[PDB]
Amino acid sequence: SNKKTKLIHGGHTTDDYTGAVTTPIYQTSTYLQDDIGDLRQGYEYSRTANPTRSSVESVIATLENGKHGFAFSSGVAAISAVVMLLDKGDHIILNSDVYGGTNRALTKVFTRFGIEVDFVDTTHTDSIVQAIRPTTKMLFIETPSNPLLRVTDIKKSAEIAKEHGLISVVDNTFMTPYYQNPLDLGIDIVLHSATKYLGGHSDVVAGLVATSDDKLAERLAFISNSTGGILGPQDSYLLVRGIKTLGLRMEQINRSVIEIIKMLQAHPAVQQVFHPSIESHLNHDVHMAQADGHTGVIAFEVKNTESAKQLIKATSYYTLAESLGAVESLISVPALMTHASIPADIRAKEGITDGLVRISVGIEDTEDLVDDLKQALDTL
Amino acid sequence: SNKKTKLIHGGHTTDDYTGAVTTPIYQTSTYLQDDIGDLRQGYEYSRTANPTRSSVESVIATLENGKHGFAFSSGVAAISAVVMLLDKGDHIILNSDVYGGTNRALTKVFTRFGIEVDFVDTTHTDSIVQAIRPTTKMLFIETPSNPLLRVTDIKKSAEIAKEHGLISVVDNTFMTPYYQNPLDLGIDIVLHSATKYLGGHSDVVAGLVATSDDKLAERLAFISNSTGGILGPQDSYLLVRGIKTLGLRMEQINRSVIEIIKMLQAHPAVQQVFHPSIESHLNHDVHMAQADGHTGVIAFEVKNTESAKQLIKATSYYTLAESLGAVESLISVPALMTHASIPADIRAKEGITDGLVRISVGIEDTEDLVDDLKQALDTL
Amino acid sequence: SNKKTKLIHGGHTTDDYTGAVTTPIYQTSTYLQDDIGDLRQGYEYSRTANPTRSSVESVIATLENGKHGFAFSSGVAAISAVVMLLDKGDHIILNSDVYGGTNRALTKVFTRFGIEVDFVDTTHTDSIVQAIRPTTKMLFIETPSNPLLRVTDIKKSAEIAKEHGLISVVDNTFMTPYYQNPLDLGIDIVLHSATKYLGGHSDVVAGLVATSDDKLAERLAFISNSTGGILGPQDSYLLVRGIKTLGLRMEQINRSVIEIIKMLQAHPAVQQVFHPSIESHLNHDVHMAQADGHTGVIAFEVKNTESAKQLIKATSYYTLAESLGAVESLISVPALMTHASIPADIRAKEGITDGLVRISVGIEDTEDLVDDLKQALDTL
Amino acid sequence: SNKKTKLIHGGHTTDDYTGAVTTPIYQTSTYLQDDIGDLRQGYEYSRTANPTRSSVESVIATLENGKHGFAFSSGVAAISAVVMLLDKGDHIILNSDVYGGTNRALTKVFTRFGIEVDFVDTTHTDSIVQAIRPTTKMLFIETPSNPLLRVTDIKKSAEIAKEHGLISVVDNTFMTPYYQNPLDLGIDIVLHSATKYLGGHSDVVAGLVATSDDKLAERLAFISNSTGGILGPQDSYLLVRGIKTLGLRMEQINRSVIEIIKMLQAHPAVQQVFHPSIESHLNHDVHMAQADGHTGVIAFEVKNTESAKQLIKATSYYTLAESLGAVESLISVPALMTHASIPADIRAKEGITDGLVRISVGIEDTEDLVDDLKQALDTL
Ligand SMILES: *Cc1c(COP(=O)(O)O)cnc(C)c1O
Ligand SMILES: *Cc1c(COP(=O)(O)O)cnc(C)c1O
Ligand SMILES: *Cc1c(COP(=O)(O)O)cnc(C)c1O
Ligand SMILES: *Cc1c(COP(=O)(O)O)cnc(C)c1O
Ligand code: NA
Ligand code: NA
Ligand code: NA
Ligand code: NA
Ligand code: NA
Ligand code: NA
Ligand code: NA
Ligand code: NA
Repeated sequence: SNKKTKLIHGGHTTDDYTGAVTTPIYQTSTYLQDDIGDLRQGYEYSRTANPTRSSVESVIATLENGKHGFAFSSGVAAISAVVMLLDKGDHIILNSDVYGGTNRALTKVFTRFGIEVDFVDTTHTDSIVQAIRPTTKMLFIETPSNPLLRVTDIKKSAEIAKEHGLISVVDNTFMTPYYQNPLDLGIDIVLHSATKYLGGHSDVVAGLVATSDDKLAERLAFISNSTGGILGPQDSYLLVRGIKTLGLRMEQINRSVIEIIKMLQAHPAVQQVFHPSIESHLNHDVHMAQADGHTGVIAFEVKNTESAKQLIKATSYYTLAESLGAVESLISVPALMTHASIPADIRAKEGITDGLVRISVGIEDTEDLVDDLKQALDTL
Repeated sequence: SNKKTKLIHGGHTTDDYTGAVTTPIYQTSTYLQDDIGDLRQGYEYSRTANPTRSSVESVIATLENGKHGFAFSSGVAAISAVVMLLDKGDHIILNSDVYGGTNRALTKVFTRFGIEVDFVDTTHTDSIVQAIRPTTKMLFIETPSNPLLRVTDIKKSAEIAKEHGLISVVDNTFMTPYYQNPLDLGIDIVLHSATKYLGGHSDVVAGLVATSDDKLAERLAFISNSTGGILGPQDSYLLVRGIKTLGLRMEQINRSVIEIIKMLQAHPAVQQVFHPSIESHLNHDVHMAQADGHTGVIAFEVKNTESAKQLIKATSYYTLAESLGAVESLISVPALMTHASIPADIRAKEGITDGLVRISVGIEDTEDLVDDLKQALDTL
Repeated sequence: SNKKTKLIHGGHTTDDYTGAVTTPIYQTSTYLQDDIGDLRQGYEYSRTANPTRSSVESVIATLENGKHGFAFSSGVAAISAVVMLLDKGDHIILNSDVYGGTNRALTKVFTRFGIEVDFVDTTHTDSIVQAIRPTTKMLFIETPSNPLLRVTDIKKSAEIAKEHGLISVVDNTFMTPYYQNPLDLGIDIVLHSATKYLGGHSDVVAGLVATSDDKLAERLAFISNSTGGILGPQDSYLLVRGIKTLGLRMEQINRSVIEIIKMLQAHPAVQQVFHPSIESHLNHDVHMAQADGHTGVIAFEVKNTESAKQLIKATSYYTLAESLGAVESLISVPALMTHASIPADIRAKEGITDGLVRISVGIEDTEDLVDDLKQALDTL
Repeated sequence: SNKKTKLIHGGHTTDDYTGAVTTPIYQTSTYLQDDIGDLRQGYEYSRTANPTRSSVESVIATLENGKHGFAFSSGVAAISAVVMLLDKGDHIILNSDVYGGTNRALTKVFTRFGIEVDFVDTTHTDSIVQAIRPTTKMLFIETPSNPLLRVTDIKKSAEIAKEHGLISVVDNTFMTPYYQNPLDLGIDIVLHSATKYLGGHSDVVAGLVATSDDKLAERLAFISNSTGGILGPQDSYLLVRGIKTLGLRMEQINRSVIEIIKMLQAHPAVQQVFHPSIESHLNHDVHMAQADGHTGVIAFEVKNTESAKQLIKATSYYTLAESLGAVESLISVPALMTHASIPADIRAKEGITDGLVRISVGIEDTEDLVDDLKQALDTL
């Protein structure tokens, strides 16, 4: 029924054989056949299918209201599998500020195989319509994006993609299926880096893909089985386990996010704040219309690099590390950690200033997170 | 010094911090940084590098006398990573009977990205010289091959590849680094499905790649980090653990292989036997010159399909399952399980007759394996 | 600072060596010594100490405001270790309705070793004072108890134990350290079956013990190392991981508990309800004074056995299984599952009627749990 | 049939449900019941029984030709469980040089519970007959013992135990079931620290117990379920996995042991050598009669402490660590590491001289181990 119940009871995460209330870990590569071609439960070779991986695939298919799930060894392996639905000469549209690893994959790997890439500002969906070529086959959208949390209208992107015969894809990592369900809005394929919120505990690298389209699912299964970027059984088990508390974790994160944003907007040492919950944020009404909560990623401007580093050193509960979606609150400086190969002038033009801080809110006590960050800002 | 010692002490498989005599399992995605960019031990994000995966990478680099190791989520993910060293328009030569999954990957995935594929009979290396085009960039060799155990001259293939400016690659799965070291013979890249002998226990799906070439290693690392088919830490740990007994397991397997072949050649219900240890086998002297033991895969002909199935049902210690390299002895019928989409007439022409049986010898007692298979053959 | 923050940042759960933000899994039995007796980080043999187990021990010591933690292979192994602080001839006082496994251990195992056991109704603490003999050495209290949730005054029990020279022990399983901290009230030893709420996910069997007493800690460490009921590293890791969400899970559980109790008290098919939050419950004010939340275990009476079974069959979200503290809501019938060896007449006298149902509230949506149970009760 | 085959195919180590060729890891605490008391496959609570633990229990029962297996969280937890078959006032006979942890348990823990302990030199079995009291209930034998490898006649001990109504117990750790089967010789209970050879890889702490006696098995199961020192599922899985190569590992170890002993006996810097394979060793013919191979533990005398430490520093392939039975060869000095609390004069009297070295032979190449140790001895 309701979402928190669906997280516990949706998907197949018990053992039919023994009744075990958690998914067994099938640390196995192959399976006894009673006769040639006769499989007991449909398993014959773990790269093709493994029952622990099937459990996590059924969870992601259920949570996104799809019919088919796929579990990959990382988020970028999920993205690579989806991009391999195309051939040389095909063209894909992505939002201009897509995740750095996606950018790297498309422009440094798949362009050598004749995939053509166009980055457009999808916050205005008519941009997509202008960029469509006769060879365009895929539309790939992240919303909200990193690190400035730009919002793209999912339902209009789905309509444009249907009209022009495109496979539509949404990277739903930042929102999770708890708050945003692209397949319900007409999107063909939804994917996640489960390394972040879904696993939730900073201890699994994994990607997840869901679809409702039988034929796209067939093509994805073929690509998974031939290029072999499969998630292993132990990581599948830890993913299933982490997803159980997704609802609780996202709601705690959202409570802290609201309070932290009030604090950041009131503080003298903070300039602009980027987050889709701010009413002045571009496409705020679009976000509210397609999601019913918020990501825990917030970006905000302090004066300069030295202020950003002082902020990191003065906080007690914000940890300096890469990734996001942990139970710990994480802090980072994009201009130094993810955008440092961009020339400084272009960085400044795109909004990645030297004092742009990104925090990923965790599940610590709201008042501790607000107070800690405020007292650190006070030292500037 | 000697090989069995190198299996135990080669590579880095202890913990420098606590002294733990086995590699810790770093079930983690990210790492504390003391200052922005300052990494304690060089780790920052597990997709890029994880200390358990690094341990298994150092083992495979040591065992193959290379300098760089890479661990992938499966054998075909290793092969896909290596093939992505090429661009559209590039051409690769493979042996004609390469593994079915490699065939599938090249001709159903990478040809859609403009990679051109030519299959040649590499048992005569001048075949390679005839097939070389101006666009050829890679030579990819399995030796011995599946299921007829055709042998290709590794050192001459390396020389041809150097002469014509080609990246040379050997799939060394069947022999393992215990018996055959392609990098010592001039090959650029060696790879393995560690799902088979290296893991040794039918419980990990994994691929491993080693090279001595700094720049190829750089390109492989970039591809691994951008397409993300990484082996997880638990599977890396189980791989490191399984490799410890590789020498013992391969020597037991080889003792049984010799005795089983004597039995098969003497038996009236058995026609041809395929294995590189038979002196009448094509390129037997080449195999003896580049390897110092034998794979545990044997193929042999019985009369027909019904005889093959009766053989499977009458054996007590040969298990019907896919894969090879287990501690259990495995049995299968290629014409029904791996080549069943080939038309029957072409199957017969290539040697995949309806009574072709493939066994993968395990580590059971030699006399039990010989006696069990002989008494099963006696029922024909 | 606050409890939800302490759950994330208390204890040592990162790797000092690599910076990994989660505790490495030291799947290892022994450790390199640089010289005889010179240990790198103090480890020499995993039964004596293992770094993953040390991580979970430091978490439980921190959460209970103790100084020493101990991790055992199960809750009853923790209890057995604590009972082995006594000698033959020593006498221990327990509350009369202590957990069945504790009862079994004391009266069927440790009485054969000369430990003398007296069960008393500790809801009136002067009962304890009457039962104290010259040979009494230990006072062992569960509060609240199973399945009728009887409450015992912890601080008065601690005072009585100090006055008469007794080791005081509280089984704090039902409340968890999130809501009740016996060591803060003068108790010598606190213990838990971490199989329940602390692990939280129905996937680890484990016990945890904390103390602030150096000499009791020394004796516990000696007993642990000599009788060897240690928790393994993988289970320690999963425990540390599950504890991160303890605060979120307990607060969700408490919201549902309050609403479910309102429903149960209003329903015509339900007679008595047992839970310390009910103001008419014995020692309700004592519970409120020593805890600041509630267990998720509730017991209530329906008419008879057939009604209880119909209740189980009509619910969609209450699962029939043993244990408690899962993310799933669990349901059971004590008279049939935990007290079925007691004669029926004594069962009825102690309150374990044939229609006594026990539910363990999970983290599903509150409205789904209330509605599901109410509609099941309506079918009676 | 033969032993190496039995290691692969004995016991239940596949999944009946999916056909998985390895035992699934049931990381679970509890199990769905279809109706109250109706268990799908007999499981209801993992402390009582877990399917991965059952798999390893069936392996040890098969390998020792028993009917019931039990898996404990460590070797000393297995020993404690067996000792808890007795009551206060009962008396147990052990060999005088029993393992230090067993000694510690009996004389520092179980004597406080009224168990009476007598240590006797069981190398002459009439010693046992002299020590039998009217209260004696158990005879507990290690053969061969640590560190001087004293041999006790198992079959005569079984006969004495039957004659006088005693439970007979053999700690079979050093020999493993591959070479010595006490239950075949009339012993009631056999136990192992699986931390050593059975796991084989220095990565599991575990104990294993087998018996053929239904009523002793019932009592052991009750003790296991009430005191709760159970092995966890991941450690059970790693045990099952390690046991597969036990035969191969023990045979390699035995080849190296024979050659190393020839070298040690010829070397001028080495005085006495202790190992049951030496024909002048006490009860050599008894060992040959009850076992058909040898332990990998060897002890030998050098001049003094400084020589022992120089030996440790000069070896390349002998690792200084505690435990034994690894794939790595291990070295230690008992007088400094296991007997350092004994006064020096009593140490010298019992044979634990300051230059007594103990090595545990691993599976490195025989010639490397012989040459390395000989060249280290040459530096004295
Ligand atoms: C509640 C629930 C649903 C509801 O799905 P929606 O389409 O979001 O309404 C589905 N499956 C399960 C198992 C549920 O518990
Ligand atoms: C024995 C040994 C070697 C030997 O390497 P080769 O090139 O095969 O001679 C290398 N490394 C280690 C750790 C060894 O033990
Ligand atoms: C908040 C916090 C505490 C506070 O402990 P109390 O005694 O409950 O106030 C202790 N340790 C850590 C790491 C904390 O974050
Ligand atoms: C070979 C074998 C046996 C033989 O047992 P013994 O009593 O030692 O002869 C038993 N079980 C299995 C499964 C075997 O393979
Ligand atoms: Na992929
Ligand atoms: Na659709
Ligand atoms: Na790959
Ligand atoms: Na080279
Ligand atoms: Na214990
Ligand atoms: Na105190
Ligand atoms: Na025990
Ligand atoms: Na017997």
